[PDB]
Amino acid sequence: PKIHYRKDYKPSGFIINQVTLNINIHDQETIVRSVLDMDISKHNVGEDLVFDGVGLKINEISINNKKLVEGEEYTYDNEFLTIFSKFVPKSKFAFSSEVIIHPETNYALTGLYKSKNIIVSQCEATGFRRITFFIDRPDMMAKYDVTVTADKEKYPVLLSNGDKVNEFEIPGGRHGARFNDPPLKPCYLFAVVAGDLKHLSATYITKYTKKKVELYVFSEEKYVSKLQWALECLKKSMAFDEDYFGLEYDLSRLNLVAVSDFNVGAMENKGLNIFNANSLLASKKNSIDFSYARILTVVGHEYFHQYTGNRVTLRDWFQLTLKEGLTVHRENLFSEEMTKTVTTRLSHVDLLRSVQFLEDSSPLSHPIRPESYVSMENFYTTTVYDKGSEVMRMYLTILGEEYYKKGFDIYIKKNDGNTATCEDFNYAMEQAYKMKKADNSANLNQYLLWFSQSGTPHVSFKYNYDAEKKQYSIHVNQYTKPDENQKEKKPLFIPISVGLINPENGKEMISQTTLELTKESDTFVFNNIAVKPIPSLFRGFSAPVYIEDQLTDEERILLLKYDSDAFVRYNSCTNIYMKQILMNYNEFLKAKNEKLESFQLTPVNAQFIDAIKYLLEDPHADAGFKSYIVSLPQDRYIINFVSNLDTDVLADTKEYIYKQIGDKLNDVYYKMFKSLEAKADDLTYFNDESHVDFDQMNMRTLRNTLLSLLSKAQYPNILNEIIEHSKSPYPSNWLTSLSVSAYFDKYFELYDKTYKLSKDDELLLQEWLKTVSRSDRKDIYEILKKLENEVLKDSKNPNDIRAVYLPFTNNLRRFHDISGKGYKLIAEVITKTDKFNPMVATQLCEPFKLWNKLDTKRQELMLNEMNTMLQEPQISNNLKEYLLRLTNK
Ligand SMILES: O=C(N[C@@H](C(=O)NO)c1ccc(-c2cc(F)c(F)c(F)c2)cc1)C1CCOCC1
Ligand SMILES: [Mg+2]
Ligand SMILES: [Mg+2]
Ligand SMILES: [Mg+2]
Ligand SMILES: [Mg+2]
Ligand SMILES: [Zn+2]
Repeated sequence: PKIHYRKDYKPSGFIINQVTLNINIHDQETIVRSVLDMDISKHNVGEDLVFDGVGLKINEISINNKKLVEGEEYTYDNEFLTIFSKFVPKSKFAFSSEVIIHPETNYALTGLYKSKNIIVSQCEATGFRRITFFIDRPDMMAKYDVTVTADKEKYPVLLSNGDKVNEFEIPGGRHGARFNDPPLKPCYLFAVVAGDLKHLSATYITKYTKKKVELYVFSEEKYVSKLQWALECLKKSMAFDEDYFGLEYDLSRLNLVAVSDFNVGAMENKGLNIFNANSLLASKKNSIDFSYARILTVVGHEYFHQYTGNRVTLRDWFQLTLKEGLTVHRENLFSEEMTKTVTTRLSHVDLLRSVQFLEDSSPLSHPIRPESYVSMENFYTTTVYDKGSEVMRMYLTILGEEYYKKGFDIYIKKNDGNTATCEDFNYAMEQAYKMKKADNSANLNQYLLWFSQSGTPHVSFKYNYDAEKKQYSIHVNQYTKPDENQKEKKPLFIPISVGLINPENGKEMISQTTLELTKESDTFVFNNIAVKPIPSLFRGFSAPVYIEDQLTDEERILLLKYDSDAFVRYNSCTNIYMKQILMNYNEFLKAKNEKLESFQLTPVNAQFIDAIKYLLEDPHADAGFKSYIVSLPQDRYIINFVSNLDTDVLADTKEYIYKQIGDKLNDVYYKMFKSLEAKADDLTYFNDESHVDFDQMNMRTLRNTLLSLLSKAQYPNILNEIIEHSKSPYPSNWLTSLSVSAYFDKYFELYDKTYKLSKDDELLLQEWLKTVSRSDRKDIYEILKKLENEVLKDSKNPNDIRAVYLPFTNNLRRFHDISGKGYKLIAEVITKTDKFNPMVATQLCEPFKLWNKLDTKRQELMLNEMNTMLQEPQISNNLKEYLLRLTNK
């Protein structure tokens, strides 16, 4: 079980300068011939030449056109090809090989595989070695010359990286295309695609050099009408990188390709980006609203990689967050600017503080730059991506836009065309910091702890105001809990964006201010503060931390109503909810533990409910924001605050609080649901696939949120509204009608209707599956069994499997049934999936991540299933490594 250590990085004893490939796709096998033009590096010490090569069938191998013979000159063990040093040349040489691989049966979707009728590759992180022999690490940079041949009727469209330089006919109904890609690249950016693809195309003219760039977006013929939004998003992405960062695309063509079978969202192969269909294809008739923001962010994300990851690449895989954290940060800047809605930033924070905070307090906790790995396929985590992005975003907060842009350009100009490490980025930012501080002794050495230290900091506050002195103080403390990675945690460089709100008129009392907390604690003093303020802390969520604001609910309400910052208003609301949840949770727990015949519950703060009404009734307030304030905090956010969480008692707690608020506000909810209809469901642009209105989508989100609240409440005659909603042309609406109808006798009527609307579009059917999976149904186990037998069957499509099972696992009452039947069901699915796709099997483990946070009976039930999975003789390396770490074994 080999463990790779970050401290152990050493350059290769070899160099690969040129790769020349011939990939010949046939009915039952694919033959791959490769010539590697190689050299001996300055670091060479006469070692054996060892290539990565996994699952390859050797037809022959040769060095300088002399055939090597197995046993005497090389060994191959299905993982490593070892050529004994005595047979390795001591200057430039050519290594060649011919191997056979089998994309048709490659269900793990790594290396070269078949997705429906499309042949496609996925080489990040170490999948290139599943295609041919190589020294498969990102610092082995080479030029590529790639020829693909295939049956012309089955596979008329052939793509790889670089320029297509020849197209030719082959006897027996075949044809070939040659692609030459002269700029150096790492092998994880190699891609090839063959299929009967249809496309939309456009020409983009770059801002400064005025280069013509051809843009192509591809899919199977059936879905070619779902490609338009993606092409628009690509145009938008190019413009943003030009306008914000001054960066233009350097190649003459960019291809985007949708495939049905994909382990993740998309992949940034140079000039040839490959997408999960659910993150590239949409139409207003056949997609829910979420698809539109999804496609925007994922097209943007892969485009921004062309600089951050492709032109500046990675020295080694421990630097992953350097390209992923930075590209998520660039993706988020882009998405905020395109959507112009405050909920975009809020949604990022909501994700981080639920899913990533849970990971960071689990046995899986790691820093954004880990010290070791076993499985690279297990390294692509919300910590590396989303905490990485918040760490990349803090540089912008600290430096401000002008010096951030200066520092970023330093990074690009200094590292363009090369590999890089996290230190290279910190160094570029540090140079800008020196300039900003007018102080060449200033440094960001402490900032590096954000890369190495695991766990979420807790930042807490105390205040003091002297009315005679007009002097205000904010005392701040930071603390990170020790974990298995560091016994002693050090203080971080924490930027705290703050305002001070005058509680009498709601106005700002100071200019924009970012406190730089660099010690365990500090006191920040403000003079000439005319009245005692309410502090507005961590505006924009300015650091990835647990915020303990120590404000009263009266103070939080004032901020919720009158503060200028969307995040602090949302966080203030969040904190009011959490105080209530923790209080009611323990009142319910106590009643349970003590077997009480009667007891009391503390009601929801009535002034809080008044503030929600006030905001809801304000026509100038944002519909997206409104949808957040009527929703309780995510279960996975709440669990970070409760030990031995009894999920039944939490379910009862949430139910009580929702009922309290609905008992006061349901008539308001209904009135709004009706008044929002005209603008929310406006059909003016329903047949214009390039017109996307994020505000209007937020109005639909608000309506569908309100409808859910009124349905759960059995508001008088709401079923009438539900039935009319099922007739809406928008899938977000008519799928909503299915899940809110769970509380009525018409659920299976709506089940059949919406199935019939969904079944003939692959992606829509998957959205229907999710809607069913997440339905609040007492018979949800019987329903899941029906989906398995009637719709899912033995599909190996990850989208299908994830759609059926993951939403169900968020069902607090049912997934966590005290019998353990839900844990048993998901473990059976994990073990089944692990036989053919270990990466997705590990994704399906996600519900188990919080296992040691639950009540002791459920900890035991979850642990039993994980140990049962660990005992399967045929368990994959991925799944074994993951469960071993998760169960602290
Ligand atoms: O699709 C996503 N991430 C991919 C990415 O960063 N694209 O630029 C991504 C790509 C490949 C992998 C990956 C890693 C492996 F080790 C592996 F075997 C594999 F098949 C894919 C994981 C995530 C996320 C979801 C969509 O928005 C971007 C984040
Ligand atoms: Mg094989
Ligand atoms: Mg422009
Ligand atoms: Mg994203
Ligand atoms: Mg299918
Ligand atoms: Zn990425």
